[PDB]
Amino acid sequence: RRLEGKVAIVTGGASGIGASTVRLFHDHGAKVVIADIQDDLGQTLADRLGRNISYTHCDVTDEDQVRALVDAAVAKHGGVDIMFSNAGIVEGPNSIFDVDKDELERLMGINLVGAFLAAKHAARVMVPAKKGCIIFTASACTEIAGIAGHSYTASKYGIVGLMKSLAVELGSHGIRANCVSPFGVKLMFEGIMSKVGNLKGKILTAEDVAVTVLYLASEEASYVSGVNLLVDGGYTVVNPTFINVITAGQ
Amino acid sequence: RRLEGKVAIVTGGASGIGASTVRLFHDHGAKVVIADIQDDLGQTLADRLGRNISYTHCDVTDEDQVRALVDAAVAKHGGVDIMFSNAGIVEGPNSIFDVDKDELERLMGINLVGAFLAAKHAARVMVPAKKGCIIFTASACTEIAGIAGHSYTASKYGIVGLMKSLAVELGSHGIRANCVSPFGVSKLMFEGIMSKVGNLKGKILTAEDVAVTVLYLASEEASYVSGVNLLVDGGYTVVNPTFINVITAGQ
Amino acid sequence: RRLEGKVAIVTGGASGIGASTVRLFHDHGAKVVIADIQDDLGQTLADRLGRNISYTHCDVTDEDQVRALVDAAVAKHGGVDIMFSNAGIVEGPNSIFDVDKDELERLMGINLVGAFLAAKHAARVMVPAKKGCIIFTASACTEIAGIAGHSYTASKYGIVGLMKSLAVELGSHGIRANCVSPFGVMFEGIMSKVGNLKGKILTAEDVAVTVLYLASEEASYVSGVNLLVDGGYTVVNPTFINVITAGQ
Amino acid sequence: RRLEGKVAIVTGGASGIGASTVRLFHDHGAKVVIADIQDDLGQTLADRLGRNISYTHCDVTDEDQVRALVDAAVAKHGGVDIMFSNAGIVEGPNSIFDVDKDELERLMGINLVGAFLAAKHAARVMVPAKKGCIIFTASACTEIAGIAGHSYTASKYGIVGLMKSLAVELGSHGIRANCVSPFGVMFEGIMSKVGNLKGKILTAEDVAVTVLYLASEEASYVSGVNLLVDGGYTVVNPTFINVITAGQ
Repeated sequence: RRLEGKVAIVTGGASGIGASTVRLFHDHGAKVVIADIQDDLGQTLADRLGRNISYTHCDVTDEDQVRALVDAAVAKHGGVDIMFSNAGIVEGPNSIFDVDKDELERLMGINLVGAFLAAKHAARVMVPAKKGCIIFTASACTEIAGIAGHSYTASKYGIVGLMKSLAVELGSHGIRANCVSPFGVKLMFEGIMSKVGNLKGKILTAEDVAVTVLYLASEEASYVSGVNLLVDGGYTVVNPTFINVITAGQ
Repeated sequence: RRLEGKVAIVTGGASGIGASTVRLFHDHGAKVVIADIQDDLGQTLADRLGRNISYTHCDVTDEDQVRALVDAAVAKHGGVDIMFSNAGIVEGPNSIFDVDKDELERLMGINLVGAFLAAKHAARVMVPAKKGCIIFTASACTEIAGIAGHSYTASKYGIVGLMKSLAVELGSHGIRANCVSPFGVSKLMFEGIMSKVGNLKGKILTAEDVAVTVLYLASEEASYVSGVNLLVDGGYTVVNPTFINVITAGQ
Repeated sequence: RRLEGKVAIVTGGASGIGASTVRLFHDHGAKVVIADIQDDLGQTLADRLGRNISYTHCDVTDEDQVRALVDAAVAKHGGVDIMFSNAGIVEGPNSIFDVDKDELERLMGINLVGAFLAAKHAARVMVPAKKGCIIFTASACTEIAGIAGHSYTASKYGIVGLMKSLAVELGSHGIRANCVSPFGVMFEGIMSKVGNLKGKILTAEDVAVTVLYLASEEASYVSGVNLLVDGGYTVVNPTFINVITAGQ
Repeated sequence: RRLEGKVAIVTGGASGIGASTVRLFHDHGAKVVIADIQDDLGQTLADRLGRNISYTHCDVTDEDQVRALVDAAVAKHGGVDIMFSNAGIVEGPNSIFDVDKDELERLMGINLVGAFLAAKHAARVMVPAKKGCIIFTASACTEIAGIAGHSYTASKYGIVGLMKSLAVELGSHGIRANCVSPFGVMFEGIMSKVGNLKGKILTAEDVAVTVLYLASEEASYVSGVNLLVDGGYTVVNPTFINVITAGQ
């Protein structure tokens, strides 16, 4: 139990990466507040896990709801040690011709502006306590192109920049900020990832990402801050096209 | 004249970096369309420079005006070779406590969403021509913290990411995308600050210096340069001098 | 115990970061071979920790000793799961005028060429097993200037590049490669004034914990990563903010 | 003529990127000293270009020759404004199993240690003049894996690190340091298939133009930059899109 007594907020934690982090955060002894718009999954998950895991409906585009979410966790557990800003919507690779302004602004509002508000209100409770961790979910697209849509990539770069500015401002008060950038998080999707991944014999699951958030959130990373930690099996470090052409013709 | 016959759109080009790029773009023989909301500066500048430089009012938060701006340059000059997406608003270092959602969304709309629309409509005219370059103004803050506000930094990172996705998608059609990230662009009060702050000494960054770097990336001297966020910061972003200052102070 | 059954080689592990990783690697159940030229510390440490920790003299500039080190761990424990290439020598900030070619080549040989040989011989035993982890100790200087000597910085960049090429070549066989870049591992008051993150001093024990992460199956999909342990130091140039605040 | 009156040293400038930079440097009015071990190409090129281009035999692994090269250009033209450290040897993609220690040390000595000596002796003449530019040839491999050999990649990362430390130390005296990292400088059909940016083949002449930019006063505030000339190759891993597309 690597977070006994700690208090964690997980936005976007009723499915996906957020839901496995909630389960993991729970196995290691944290108190966790689930914040999501998926009210049915969110409440069912919070009820299955026990008393230290409660659900609160929060649209992270609405600052009133975000402020209420942080205020209520501080009313209930006395403070916020971990903010995991995981809410967002995804976009596979597309064209700049596909980009619609209304949809771009809708995505920016959930992915990027939701992270500002999560950060702004966690910092508001952590700074006077002089401790805390903020973790954002970015994406491997922040390091290599060709795996995500244009709008999604821009919003995820913005999160990295916000995370690094937070790391400076909040470092003065003992507070850490970091990002985790996964890559390729049913059956039709395994075989492609087996073809696409740089590291072989290993498929990335949501549970694996949750483990990396556990590291960054814990006191095993007590001096880690400002880091966008990639979980991509090396995918981002290689362009294999050149080697494929030398090998194909020879 | 390193761009003879080329056609350039400069959004946010009536003041600052945009205005010096317009002048430079003009000295080197480009046709340039100025796109700005500063209608008085924009039109005066376009009138002083001559026939190849015309002004068009464009709010880059409004896709209709952006679409009209690109359509009209293609109506008058036959195509668009260079899009310089330079429109944006600035914000010095601040606190996450200072961030107001309405102001964050207003800044995101001008800095980031304006760049998407500039890109989307330039690409629309360049792809069938199989040539062109898109240049964005990012900022040295995309490489080092502590020189810009939180909202501004996030929007400028988004531009880098957009620029790199564009470099992939549009490379297939011959089109280049790049960013230029300046640092350092009461006039004297701010100059003595930069003399104390800059890593490279004996040299003050001006808007004219940035315009020269955009000239490079826009020209055929960078005909194979794409996907690059080119810093113009005298090295500021590569050093944290705190450790050396403390060893020297106590010794 | 997050590595029960695993076999680890730690070069340069009789002092410093290497020695705390050895102790940590041991608490979590690994078999560890210590490889160092500090024969007195190395053997004392190996004797204090128990049967699963043994010392072997290895100069990592000598490929024959490196080859013997890997061959003997494979003779003794059946394979090598973790190679922690930690051997190296340090240089504080200096001048390009200070750089002597002989000293430069001596440093390149220990820091950089020692890492090639460590990698080359670990890969030789791991590839046919289709598993393993290689971790290098780089430095926060690979991300920001002004905290290390010129020769030292170049050798530590070379290690990052070697680590990323390895991550590609060896990923095809299931093998991971990563780096850990610490910062600031009399001296406390320096780091208390210098660090970006306040109220926390970096120790060797903290780095050992980060190597534990990268070495373990909690990073089973982490590869090609130069993981900084610097409290944010590398992400900020605070000069501009200091001048605005000083004059105002 | 963008460098009228300037004085440039080009190591490794009798062939390849170095030779086209020499020609370009010459067209734009610089005085250039060619430094190479290819004595036949070097002298023929220097004789073809005129009086402002002279050749000097210099092995950049030998500090005595490097020191003589810089001392003689300062004796002959009064100072050194541009040092283009371009000497080096190449390695295509290979295996960590292919790496031989003697070969690794030979490559480190030419690529990396040659750059230290070039830098150290240019700085020695530029610092008292309070102006100058040092440019290194790195490689696109410093940004993406899979296009160069292991030894070559490590040596080219070391150059980036050396360049960034130099940018800090020498900025205090007005001196700039930068790198240029080209990519893909039978073989053109390969590059037509491999390049991200289409309808354009990278030549040595294109790189020379980028060195011209960094060397000139059009980059008078550019320092610490590893400028890639790769048509975007380093920013994309197209594998995922290729596997989706073949199915869709």
